[PDB]
Amino acid sequence: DFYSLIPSAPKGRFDGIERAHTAEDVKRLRGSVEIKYSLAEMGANRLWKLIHEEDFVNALGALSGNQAMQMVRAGLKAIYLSGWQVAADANTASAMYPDQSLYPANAGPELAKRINRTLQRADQIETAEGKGLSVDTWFAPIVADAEAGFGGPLDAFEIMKAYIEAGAAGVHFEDQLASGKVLIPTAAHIRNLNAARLAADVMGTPTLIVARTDAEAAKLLTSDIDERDQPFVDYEAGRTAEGFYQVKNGIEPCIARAIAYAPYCDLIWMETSKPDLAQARRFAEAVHKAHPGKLLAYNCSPSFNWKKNLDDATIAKFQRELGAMGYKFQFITLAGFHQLNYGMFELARGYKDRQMAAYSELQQAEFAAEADGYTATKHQREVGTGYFDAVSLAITG
Amino acid sequence: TDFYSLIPSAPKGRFDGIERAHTAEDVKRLRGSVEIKYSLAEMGANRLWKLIHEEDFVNALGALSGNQAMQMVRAGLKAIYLSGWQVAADANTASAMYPDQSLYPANAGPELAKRINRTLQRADQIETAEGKGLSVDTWFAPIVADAEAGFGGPLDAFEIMKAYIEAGAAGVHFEDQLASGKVLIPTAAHIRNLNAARLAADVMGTPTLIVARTDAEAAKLLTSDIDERDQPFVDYEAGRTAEGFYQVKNGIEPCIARAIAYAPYCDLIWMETSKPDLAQARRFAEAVHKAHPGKLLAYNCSPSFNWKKNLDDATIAKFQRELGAMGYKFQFITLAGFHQLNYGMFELARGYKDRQMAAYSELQQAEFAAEADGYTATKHQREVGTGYFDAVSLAITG
Amino acid sequence: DFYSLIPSAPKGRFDGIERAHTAEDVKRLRGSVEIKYSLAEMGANRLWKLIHEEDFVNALGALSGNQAMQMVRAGLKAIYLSGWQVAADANTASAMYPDQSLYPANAGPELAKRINRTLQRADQIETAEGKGLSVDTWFAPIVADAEAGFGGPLDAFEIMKAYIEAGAAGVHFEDQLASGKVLIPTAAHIRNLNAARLAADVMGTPTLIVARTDAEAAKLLTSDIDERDQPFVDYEAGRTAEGFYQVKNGIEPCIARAIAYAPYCDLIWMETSKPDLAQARRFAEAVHKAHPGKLLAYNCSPSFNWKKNLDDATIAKFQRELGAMGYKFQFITLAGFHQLNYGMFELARGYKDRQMAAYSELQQAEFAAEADGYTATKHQREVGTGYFDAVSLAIT
Amino acid sequence: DFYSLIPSAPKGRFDGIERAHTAEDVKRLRGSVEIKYSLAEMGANRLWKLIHEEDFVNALGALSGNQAMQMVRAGLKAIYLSGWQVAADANTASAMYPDQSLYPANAGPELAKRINRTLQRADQIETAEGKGLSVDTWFAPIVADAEAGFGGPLDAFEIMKAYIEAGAAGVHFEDQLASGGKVLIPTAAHIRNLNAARLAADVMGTPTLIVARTDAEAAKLLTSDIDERDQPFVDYEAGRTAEGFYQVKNGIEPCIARAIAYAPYCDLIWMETSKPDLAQARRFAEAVHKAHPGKLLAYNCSPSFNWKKNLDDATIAKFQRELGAMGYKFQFITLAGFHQLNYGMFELARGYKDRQMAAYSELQQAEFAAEADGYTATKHQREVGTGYFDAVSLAITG
Repeated sequence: DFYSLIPSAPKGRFDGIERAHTAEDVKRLRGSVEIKYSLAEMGANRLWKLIHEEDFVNALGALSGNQAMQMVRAGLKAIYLSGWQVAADANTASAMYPDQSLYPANAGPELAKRINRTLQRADQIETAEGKGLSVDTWFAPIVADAEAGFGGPLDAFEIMKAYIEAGAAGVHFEDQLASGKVLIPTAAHIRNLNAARLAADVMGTPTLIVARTDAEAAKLLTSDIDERDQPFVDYEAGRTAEGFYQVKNGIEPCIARAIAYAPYCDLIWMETSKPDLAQARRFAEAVHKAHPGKLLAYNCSPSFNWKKNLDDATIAKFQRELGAMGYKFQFITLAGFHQLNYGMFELARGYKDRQMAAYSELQQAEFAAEADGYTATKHQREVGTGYFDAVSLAITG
Repeated sequence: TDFYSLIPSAPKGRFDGIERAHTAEDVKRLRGSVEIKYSLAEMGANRLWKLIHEEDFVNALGALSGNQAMQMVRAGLKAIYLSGWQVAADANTASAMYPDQSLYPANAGPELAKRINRTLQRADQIETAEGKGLSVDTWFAPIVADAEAGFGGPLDAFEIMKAYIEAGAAGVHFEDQLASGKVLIPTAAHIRNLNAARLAADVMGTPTLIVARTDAEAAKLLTSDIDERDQPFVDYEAGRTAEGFYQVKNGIEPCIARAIAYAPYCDLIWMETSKPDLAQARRFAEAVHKAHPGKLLAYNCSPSFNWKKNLDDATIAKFQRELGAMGYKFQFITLAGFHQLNYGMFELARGYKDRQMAAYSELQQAEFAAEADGYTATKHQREVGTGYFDAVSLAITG
Repeated sequence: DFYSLIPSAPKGRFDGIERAHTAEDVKRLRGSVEIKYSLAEMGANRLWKLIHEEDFVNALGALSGNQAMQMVRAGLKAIYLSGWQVAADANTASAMYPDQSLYPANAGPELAKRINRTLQRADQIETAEGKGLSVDTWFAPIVADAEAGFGGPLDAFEIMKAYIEAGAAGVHFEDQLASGKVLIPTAAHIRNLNAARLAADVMGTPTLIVARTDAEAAKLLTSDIDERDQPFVDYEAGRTAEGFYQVKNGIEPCIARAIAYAPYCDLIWMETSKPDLAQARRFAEAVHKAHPGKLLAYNCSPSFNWKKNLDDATIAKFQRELGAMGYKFQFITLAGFHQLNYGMFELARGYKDRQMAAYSELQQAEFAAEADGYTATKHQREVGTGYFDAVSLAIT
Repeated sequence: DFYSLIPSAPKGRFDGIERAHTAEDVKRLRGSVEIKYSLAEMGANRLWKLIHEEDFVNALGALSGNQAMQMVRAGLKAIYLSGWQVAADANTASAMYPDQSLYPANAGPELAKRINRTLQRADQIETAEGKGLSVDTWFAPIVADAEAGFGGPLDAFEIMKAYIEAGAAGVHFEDQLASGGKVLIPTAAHIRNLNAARLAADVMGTPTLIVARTDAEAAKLLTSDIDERDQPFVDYEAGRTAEGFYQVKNGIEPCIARAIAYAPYCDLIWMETSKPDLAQARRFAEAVHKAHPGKLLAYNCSPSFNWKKNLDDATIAKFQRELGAMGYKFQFITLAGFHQLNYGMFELARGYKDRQMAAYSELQQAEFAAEADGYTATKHQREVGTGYFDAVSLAITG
């Protein structure tokens, strides 16, 4: 009956998915006209295929259309769009921000739109050349950061709709207040999740919803109104000057919240500062007890000192291991940011020292990378000169 | 001293050898009734003027983003280049990937300048809040920005110049091609564009630098033969193309002719070159200097030129200092940010596909290694201003 | 063939239309994936329907989504989007501009997008209330100004696509180099028209193309290269100081240009600052001689002093008469600008004079208009408060 | 020491104003470089002058630069910028919204910039014509809606800085969680927001006015009872709702309490009200002045309130004049632009559907008739800068 309102949804896309609202609600609220969202449709269905067919899907956080394109060119199957990086350097306020939802709510979707436009141009370049594609598809699904929705359920409703028009495949939402960390009631985050599903239903796309819990670390809670949160409340503490409740953090409230969110999302993600295969299994097992086979997601922290804290062999198997535990979507949130910043610092350092010699090093690196499939050395082609040549050529009589 | 009167922040000798088509009285008519200050435009302009009259040369890289620009300034570079090609490539207001014509909206350039300056501003705020002084000479390295052909006629050039000033660009370049090989405009048409940009600078009250660029080295076409200075270069024996364009002889001769013609009307002169040649650069420099002695010159180091194959390590190594000695005081690699961004992500992504976390660890380790040489972005919260905003939060709560 | 590549095109949509490019050219340049553009299809098809079935379609230039919404609510069947107004009060440089394509080239499509979102919201409000729509449709087709395409053929390609993505139904292109008026060669404007058509084909939508000529008043021409323009050049004069050619303006070059442009557009428009049924007739009849039944468009000048220059009977019948001659799309370009500025000047004048009394005058006027279909007095409902109440209720 | 940080602040600007942060906090937090913000300086200072000099300063909600232009032209001395209107027809999400802080934080400052740019042009036009200005100043002060600050103190800190860069003169902040009816935040949470605003203005080094708004009149909910200043109004019998909100008693009493609490932390106080009543405004005015004598107040004249039905024409006629005597110095109609725009276009469109060119001719004759009262928009292309840009062209060419 919902499969009817969402034409492109594959069979059993909504297995085990509960909704607060009805099919009649969707029809009341969708408008009288059918508008299509092709990339959102394709991306979401490709993401659904991938997470069920692959060992696991790993992604990196892209700061620009160009970064995303290179990711896809290199053979990655999905793209991650990070809020931290949006705040850092890809931003509608045009400012550098800390990760606190400081930028305007339209900034994520705007990046997703940019990414898709670069992928579209890459697709057009190769299609015009007529030798076939050099990747499986240029439209690798985008999974994107919606933060806490930027307000209440309607803000989450709006931010979901915007990601859909931009052409994102999946979108994640977290149970912190945004402003260390402060949690909102379980009930409250289920409200946001439901808004996001309603938005998707209303757009007629089977967009993926990721639920994120920030309960591992958060020692604060807005309100004890929800009976499910009360076991973690240190009532004897008691409230803070801001009126927040003091809370018991760790894996146990993460498990309880994940279990509560499971019917309302397509993947579950426990935010973790400290990568640990044993904790990962712990969490996975607990969740699978109450919801067997539930798709899980995992952030591989960019600030964790990988080599210091784990042996090389464990680093090498980390993602393979996570996948076999049921973490089907894995990503490094700040990969683009680190890569961009490091690369240019080293380019700019050597250019101060030895000028044109520094750049020659870069160029020779690029040339060597061609055998591996790097093409951006042919920079005019990369950007679509030969594509617009052909356009000019077709226009002429 | 009437133009010095109107641009308060101009240093002594700023407008020496510079001719204007308008009067100071024209400025006062077109200025509005209210003085509006553009601090970053002033500061960038005066710091750029100073640097090009003191360093043996100022070199710059083309920055695709604010973070890229920051690392440039942190690394010790003194100026930032903002490339039109790169804007079209990965940073425009149509959110599209474009080839290098002028397909993107005219505001795209000035919007990047503003982005770049806002990043620098934040890096400055962070270090100022830490209270131990700056790790750089200044976070606000002057920005020299591509305006293409001005996006139409002299009024479009007027407008983009103003937009760049409000964004806090220090210098802006203008080229004598149509945008539609390359098709030049008449010499006089391009002088009109440069005058538009100076009237814009004068109306805003800023000593903003104006770079004139000539595309005559490679261009075989010219819109109109109306200008008697361009007439010698026309092959009237062709005669005109289906589009009505005139065939023209390219090379160094027309670059010299135009450059000398453009000289009284700009601050720096630039000949677009595809094949870097110290001898051909010496030619152009000398020829221009006979007509205009000590004239500031700019030079583009082609990113596509295969440096290793065409030159020797010694020639490559000396290349930039060689040009500085000739009088090429501003040198830049246009597409450096593009090549770095793209190469870096392809290699990381390739490695991450092959061996997942092992590939990230390698990048991470390289970052740690780089901290000795002055890299700080490994402390990612700090780079981005959370320590600054922590301080902001404390101050509000007493 | 081309109907295969533009799936929503009605039959005979491209009767009489020529193209420089092949169906094969489209396949190569459109990419490997099928991306749909619902609003652009629906707009294009409704407009095509309207201009063939109504006596004439008339429209006013909208400056904002609200303005557009009131047009549709009042019962107008199409919306005009004016470049002059974009320059004036609604561009992406956030500045007030004269009409010389000074603003960034994304500004028009950006407005088109605003208008379509407002109309979408208006449609959601009524759909959620569940009592049917108060209009035939909220998605009145938008005809939009692409100016001179903002450069060359590739610039025109780009702006056409952007308008299609925005949901525009038709787009107009003019043979001037705004960059008084200076014309481009006949063949150069044909190149622009062709680029716009390839953009439509590549996007897979049957978007309407209007060819505008500025030849009535223009006395300058970039180049005499095109033999079709040479009969109008005044070679004695000869060239101006910036290298332009001097041209005999008037209806004759308009006719020649219209006739040459005709196979490459869906509507032809002769730009005029002086509204005149006799001239409108001469143009139409000459064009139909070479191209029977060719759809035409007419701008009804806002600057022209209607009352002083024409009698009331003519003013009253003007659009009706134009319709009968074959002018099936008619608009007033700056209608929104004039309404907006007059309305606020007068409100602000009373408010300075007698404060709250003046607003009450406005408020009462609004209540009176409720009989004719005005709803914005219930301002909360108008903006979507009831729609979002229902959304909230659904979530909980 | 604070006056030293705000160079343009007139003497006695911050009398009776308290701050949580120190002058040293400001110095640490403002970066190492002085950036000026001229329109924000002029606008604030001018606003400050008008509210102390005029009997009262009234304003209308502008939806666009052109609307603001006509207000100034018609003789109005300030401009109000409505958050509701931004949600309606002028935001950066390019969508129509109810006002529940749904549009991106971006949008208000963007409108403020649009308006100031329109006014500059209007000023440029008249200055170029060299016959004096037809107004006291084209740069009428803008007072703008920041809503609930779009989050916490840092969001409020940021939107304040964005409004300053855009050149707003004053900025209001409300004690609701726009994010049953309205929901209030604790008294302490709002004072936090107001302080972040003051800090922002201080860090920018401008004397921007801060307006505190209370929504306690109609608000029947509160996020937390943590602040003992709010506990007198809690209905503890109720008790909490499913979102965990406390139920509260609304009206003039909590408005007075909150107003008094807010008074040291802002420049003007505004009690939001949906029922305009002179006696209640007298009530509120008196109560606040008892604790803070001669405190500047602001008043919103509800556009939704059916005025003619509910009051008599003499009361209507005198309403604003009476409030001004009570100490309501800044008064405004939030949605004036919206109602004018929508009414005008509906009626024009109605007439056009019925009688085509006859309807338009009627408008045009009205405009001609209005020329005697200072209306100039019939002159069409002058209004927009055609004459101005012709003069620029002339300076460049001939």
